[PDB]
Amino acid sequence: ATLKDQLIYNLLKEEQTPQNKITVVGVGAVGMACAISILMKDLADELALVDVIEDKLKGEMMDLQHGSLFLRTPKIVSGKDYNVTANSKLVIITAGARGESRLNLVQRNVNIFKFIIPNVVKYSPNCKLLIVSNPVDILTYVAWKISGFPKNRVIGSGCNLDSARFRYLMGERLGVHPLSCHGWVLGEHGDSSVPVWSGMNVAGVSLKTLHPDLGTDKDKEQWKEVHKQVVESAYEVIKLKGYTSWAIGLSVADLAESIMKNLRRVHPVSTMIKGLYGIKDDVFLSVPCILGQNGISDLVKVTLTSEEEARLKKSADTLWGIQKELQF
Amino acid sequence: ATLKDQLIYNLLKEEQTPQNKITVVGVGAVGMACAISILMKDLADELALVDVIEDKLKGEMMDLQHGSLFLRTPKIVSGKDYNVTANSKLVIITAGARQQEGESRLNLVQRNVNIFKFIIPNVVKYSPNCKLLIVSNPVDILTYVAWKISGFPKNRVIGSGCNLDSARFRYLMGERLGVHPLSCHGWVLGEHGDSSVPVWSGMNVAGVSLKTLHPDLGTDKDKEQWKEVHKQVVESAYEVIKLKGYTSWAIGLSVADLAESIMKNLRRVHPVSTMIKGLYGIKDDVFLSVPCILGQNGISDLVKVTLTSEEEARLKKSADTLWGIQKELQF
Amino acid sequence: ATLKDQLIYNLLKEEQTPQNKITVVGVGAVGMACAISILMKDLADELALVDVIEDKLKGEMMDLQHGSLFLRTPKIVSGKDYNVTANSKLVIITAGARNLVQRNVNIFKFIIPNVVKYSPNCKLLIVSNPVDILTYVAWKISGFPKNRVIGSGCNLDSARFRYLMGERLGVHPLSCHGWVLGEHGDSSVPVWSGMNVAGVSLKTLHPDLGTDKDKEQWKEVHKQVVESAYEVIKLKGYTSWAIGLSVADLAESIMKNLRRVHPVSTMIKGLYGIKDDVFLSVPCILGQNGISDLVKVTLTSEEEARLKKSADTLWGIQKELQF
Amino acid sequence: ATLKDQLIYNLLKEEQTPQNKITVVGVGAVGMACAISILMKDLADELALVDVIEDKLKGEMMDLQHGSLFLRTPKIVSGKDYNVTANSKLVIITAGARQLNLVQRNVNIFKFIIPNVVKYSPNCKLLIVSNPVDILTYVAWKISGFPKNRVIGSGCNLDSARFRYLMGERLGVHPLSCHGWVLGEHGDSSVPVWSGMNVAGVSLKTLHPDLGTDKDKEQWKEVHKQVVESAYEVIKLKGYTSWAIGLSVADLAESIMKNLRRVHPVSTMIKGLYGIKDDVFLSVPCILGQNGISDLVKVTLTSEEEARLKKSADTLWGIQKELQF
Ligand SMILES: NC(=O)c1ccc[n+]([C@@H]2O[C@H](COP(=O)([O-])OP(=O)(O)OC[C@H]3O[C@@H](n4cnc5c(N)ncnc54)[C@H](O)[C@@H]3O)[C@@H](O)[C@H]2O)c1
Ligand SMILES: NC(=O)c1ccc[n+]([C@@H]2O[C@H](COP(=O)([O-])OP(=O)(O)OC[C@H]3O[C@@H](n4cnc5c(N)ncnc54)[C@H](O)[C@@H]3O)[C@@H](O)[C@H]2O)c1
Ligand SMILES: NC(=O)c1ccc[n+]([C@@H]2O[C@H](COP(=O)([O-])OP(=O)(O)OC[C@H]3O[C@@H](n4cnc5c(N)ncnc54)[C@H](O)[C@@H]3O)[C@@H](O)[C@H]2O)c1
Ligand SMILES: NC(=O)c1ccc[n+]([C@@H]2O[C@H](COP(=O)([O-])OP(=O)(O)OC[C@H]3O[C@@H](n4cnc5c(N)ncnc54)[C@H](O)[C@@H]3O)[C@@H](O)[C@H]2O)c1
Ligand SMILES: O=C1C[C@](c2ccsc2)(c2cccc(Nc3ccc(F)cc3)n2)NC(=O)[C@H]1Sc1ccccc1Cl
Ligand SMILES: O=C1C[C@](c2ccsc2)(c2cccc(Nc3ccc(F)cc3)n2)NC(=O)[C@H]1Sc1ccccc1Cl
Repeated sequence: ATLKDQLIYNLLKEEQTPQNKITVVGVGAVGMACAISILMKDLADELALVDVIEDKLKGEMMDLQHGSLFLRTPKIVSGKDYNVTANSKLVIITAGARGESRLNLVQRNVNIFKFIIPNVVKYSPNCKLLIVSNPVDILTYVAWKISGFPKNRVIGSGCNLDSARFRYLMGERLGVHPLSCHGWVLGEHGDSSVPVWSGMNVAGVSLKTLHPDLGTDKDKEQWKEVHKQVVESAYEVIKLKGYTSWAIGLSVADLAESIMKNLRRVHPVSTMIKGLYGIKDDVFLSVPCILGQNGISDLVKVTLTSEEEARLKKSADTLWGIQKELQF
Repeated sequence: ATLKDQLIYNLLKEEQTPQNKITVVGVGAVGMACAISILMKDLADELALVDVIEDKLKGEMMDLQHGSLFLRTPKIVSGKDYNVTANSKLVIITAGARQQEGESRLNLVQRNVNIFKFIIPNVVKYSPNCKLLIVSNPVDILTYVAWKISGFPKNRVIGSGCNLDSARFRYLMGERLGVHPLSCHGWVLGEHGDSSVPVWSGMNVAGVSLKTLHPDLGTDKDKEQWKEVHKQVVESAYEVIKLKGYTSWAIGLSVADLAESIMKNLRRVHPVSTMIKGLYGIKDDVFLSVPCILGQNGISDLVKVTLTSEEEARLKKSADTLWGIQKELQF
Repeated sequence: ATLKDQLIYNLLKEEQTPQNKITVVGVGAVGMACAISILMKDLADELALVDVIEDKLKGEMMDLQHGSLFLRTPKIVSGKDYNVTANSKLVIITAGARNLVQRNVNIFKFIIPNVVKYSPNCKLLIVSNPVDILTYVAWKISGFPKNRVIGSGCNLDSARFRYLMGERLGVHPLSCHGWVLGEHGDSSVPVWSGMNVAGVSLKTLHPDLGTDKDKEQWKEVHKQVVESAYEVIKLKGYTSWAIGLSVADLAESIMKNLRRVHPVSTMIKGLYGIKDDVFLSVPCILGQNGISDLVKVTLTSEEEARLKKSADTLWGIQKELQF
Repeated sequence: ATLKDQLIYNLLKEEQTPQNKITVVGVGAVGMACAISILMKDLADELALVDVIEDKLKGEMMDLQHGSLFLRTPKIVSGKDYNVTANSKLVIITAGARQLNLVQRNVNIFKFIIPNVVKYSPNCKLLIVSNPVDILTYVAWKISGFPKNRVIGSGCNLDSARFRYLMGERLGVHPLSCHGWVLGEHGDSSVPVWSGMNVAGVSLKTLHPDLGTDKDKEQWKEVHKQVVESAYEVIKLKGYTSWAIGLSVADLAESIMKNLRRVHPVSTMIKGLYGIKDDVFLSVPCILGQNGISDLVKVTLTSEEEARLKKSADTLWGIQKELQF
């Protein structure tokens, strides 16, 4: 006859599995920004956090739990052991560590993924994996290989942020909200991204039709500088604050909304492009994909120029060059 | 002319005054948590950021701007100069470094008072009709400091106070009962932090007084040890500092809740630090948390809580202690 | 090859099922208000609409569908056949007469079996009046465990009370706490004991609260809750917005498994000396399994007698019903 | 002392003018759908409702007020007198009755409303929903004396939303990712812009040159025919349209109230574009901010699409010239 017993009469002890659970692996700057954005978008009924730094993991879990009054996510759990991640609909991988080269980081992150992915598959075999950790294009393949999951359930963040940055920069130039400034950045994430000028428009008005020299070395207004700013801005943010968190966190939560709510919205995400643009290797690049409750259900076939297809093909060859030497 | 001129025809390029602007002073862990929580709640049509560290300031602003597509705040500005804060409806002060395990309360006071001596006048200059929401610690002491420097009426000088303390309390209360913190009512008042007062009489679930059902609630004679719920509020705060070095998300979410009541003129009750001269035998200019009605004018009214002799004494002790520090402050 | 096949390359087409399906039965004023409220709150990935009038049903579905760009619900279906309601998490019954019992029992004789058929693990949410009797009618026919059979009850009555309380105190209803229990409508019970703002008891500050002795006439606040229902019906012809919003609020707690306390009509048999199978409003913890738990309110001898009276009156009607 | 005084200590007894006030004129099915959507989107701090039928008006005000606990708009008001509408940022006109005859009928109604709206909210943005929207936006503009930026019509925002829903249903994609612009005269004379129809920036006309032509194998012209055919179908099936228009008005209200600077196909003064030299209000993509229509998107139209806008303008002016104010 405790206070709970005097106040509450129990009708059932029938404990059930979470219906719309999400897991964030890596409680670093990126992962925590993904965690807060998801929590504030009301996408999960349960949020699980995983990391190797036990103390930092407990602290972040508690800090999010103390905001439970202001949230609509009734359960916030964490732990080093992946048993906490059981029955997750979506698993977001952000684990890693932000002079070093890009090749040095690959096998370094592959060894990390060699533990995470099996443990994720163990407790959540029917989940959708959203890979954020860089190189995202390579690590999405790495995860797809180790998991043995079909292509659709292995999604890479890719150029979702690149396009968001593009649409914002396009928006500032024209003085219009990014929501109404349409433009697509595809292929390899980072420096090797492809700005698809043909699709760059405002209210169905192709900016290439009005300005035929758009995104060329000829261009009077030099619109190619907008894409140059997409790569520059990212480097600038690291030079100014040392890392990125908010923008990536928001972009990930948008992808989470499409998947969790089965919206069938189009996003520039990393999927296997094998069979397209003369690519025959098992490589992942960003193309606009249809995101639903089972991940990439479909992908949009973008008509590109010979110069744009070659850019994707070069990226595809370079990524496979690193992939064929990888140990699994 | 140019692509912009060929694509878009202009009807006017006039006025451009902010209707629902918010400023965040101090782009640290707490300041940035307030910012993201505010942006994701669609409370501002303009967000401004201020800080002494130019690099971090520019970096944080850009990181927010790059996420614009997933937000409804069409303008994010930042600067060391306070011209960027002009016409704010609400200014949040999260400036000044967090308390070092080495430094004490009095050391944190003196340091943050010197900081405020230049923040508050500059905030007032560009936003003379704004609401000041003080977060920087010791929140109670600094809400008084802000009030004195600004020359603003009591209503427009609000301190975060016990909003977080009560939020932690309702979470813990909910965890024990298997109920959502929204349905678990409990108020933590007075001095924010270690000296906070849990009001056991107001502890309820669906109007049912927990103290009426369980008279031993709050007392040391409690077999269920419910007094540990308030001890855990204090313990958890210290624990998060030991575990991750600071607190950001919890305070960021509670400040956004306060901002929501102000910006939308909701008139919801919140445990926030306000001028308590006239209540509980207090005769000095001390700012302690009591349930306040928050709207477009900040604190329009406050709720008179029936405290027990013991609960009253703790409020009086904090008032006597805080006035002791405040009476020896140079302006 | 079509323009679709040329634009979109498919990976998988096997029609995936909804994970958060909600069904609304009766596309009347109430049903449609529930629908829009549920849609504007992003609670469903699929919305199902059922009505005997096929023309109004098709139009209501179409009108909602044309606003899909502003909503986050990718699929909105409708039909006379309950096959369109297959695998719903929550089913809302708003179908019925705006004697009032007799016809609605005959309606539920067809509705309830057809719902259970296509959605056996769903939570039933009864709105149709007399809500307290029809929740029993729905529970009786379904054979569902009492936790999965919920009635709107006094959630709206408590909403109206907190609005009036708020208007009187100049405070938002969110910060004005008060509970209206028992029967929905006239026989409802205001729990003055629990009526508060910021934990401060109004009955402690104003002992006359609820009595006829009361100079401030706070007993009128509860009478106004009853008055307003009839008043809106007289002025407008019916009530829709308020019930729609309250139903969506319950839907949010059930769908998101929040575990928030709500005054909803439940099997109160076992408490307050009640022995008959009657559904009356008491504070309930709502989640993914419906009413998982119940809040035992400390009631006065007057309040407790009012619920037993409600129980005896309702059962008196319930025993005379033919199933 | 009263219970209120014993419980609450006052610091200042207010009162400030409403900061984000919205007014809805006409508490019919359209206006009440605009009301619930605005409320559920947290766009206003004050909502004012105005109508001639006092009984319906008080009943609707009370119903919304009873759900205040589930809303974030602390003040809902109503009245026959326009004093309840004072200091509004946006005033929405939905006054009329479902359906030259209907024009002059609604002109006479507007002849009273607009002056009363201007008297209490002279700095407000006017949003016209009442049909014929393109003609009644002109009527309101001339009566108000407001500059063209503060006089907006719902126009083809709903026509585009319907097009995007149908487009999305065909392709199995969300209407958010299906982009299509329906411009000009709202209703029967609406103009679909095929050159702008796209998914992920991929022009559907470029891949399928038969798009929007008679020789179309997939008959995409029927998508636009279904846009206008849907309106009549809903009218025939349930007697009126409410939910779809309410949501689209809330969308416009969001862009205005939050100064988003988003692009919407709304009815505006088109004198000077596509060979139109008359004072007519036609739908084109507009930037919607705090000052209403600040700018507009100059859509590249084919001579057939251009001629259709001219034909709309000619028919509208024919009606507009025969009106008495
Ligand atoms: N795809 C994109 O668009 C995009 C954008 C920005 C950042 N990123 C990437 O996000 C990643 C992380 O960034 P960050 O700022 O959060 O780094 P961080 O150093 O702040 O945090 C990384 C976390 O990973 C954890 N971790 C390392 N090994 C682990 C393991 N075996 N198991 C569990 N956790 C482990 C660390 O403990 C650490 O907490 C980087 O790789 C970065 O490149 C991707
Ligand atoms: N009221 C509460 O419940 C509560 C909860 C947690 C933290 N806090 C308080 O919030 C404050 C900050 O927390 P933090 O973790 O973000 O510290 P922080 O060191 O991470 O950030 C502080 C920021 O203030 C900036 N700053 C310093 N001097 C400044 C000046 N003169 N003008 C403008 N900006 C200046 C710093 O550059 C820094 O960005 C602390 O005082 C802390 O105690 C209050
Ligand atoms: N619980 C509450 O708080 C509350 C509040 C207000 C109204 N109500 C009740 O809700 C009910 C309906 O309200 P209303 O205003 O929408 O009335 P309404 O007449 O406008 O709507 C009733 C609808 O039910 C349909 N219907 C009738 N029989 C049906 C059947 N066998 N299957 C499917 N659909 C059927 C009708 O065609 C009609 O569309 C009434 O009983 C009313 O009293 C309850
Ligand atoms: N632009 C669009 O996309 C679109 C779509 C659908 C409907 N509509 C239009 O919206 C209008 C209204 O639709 P409805 O179904 O709500 O009509 P309704 O019959 O349901 O009610 C209209 C209201 O206008 C009121 N009204 C009449 N004269 C008034 C006056 N002088 N002052 C204040 N109120 C007055 C009536 O009293 C009535 O309540 C119609 O003209 C209709 O054509 C526009
Ligand atoms: O991919 C990342 C990680 C990175 C980054 C990577 C290359 S430049 C910036 C990031 C985050 C945290 C640490 C680092 N470290 C780092 C910086 C420069 C470098 F050359 C190697 C490592 N980088 N920051 C980012 O915002 C994103 S998006 C991005 C990056 C480049 C071009 C265009 C875009 Cl849309
Ligand atoms: O007031 C703060 C700042 C603080 C803090 C202060 C005292 S214990 C924790 C915080 C933030 C950043 C740094 C520090 N460090 C610090 C703490 C105590 C000390 F003595 C020296 C340094 N503290 N963290 C917090 O969560 C909040 S809320 C809180 C604090 C104590 C009890 C109950 C509550 Cl709801």
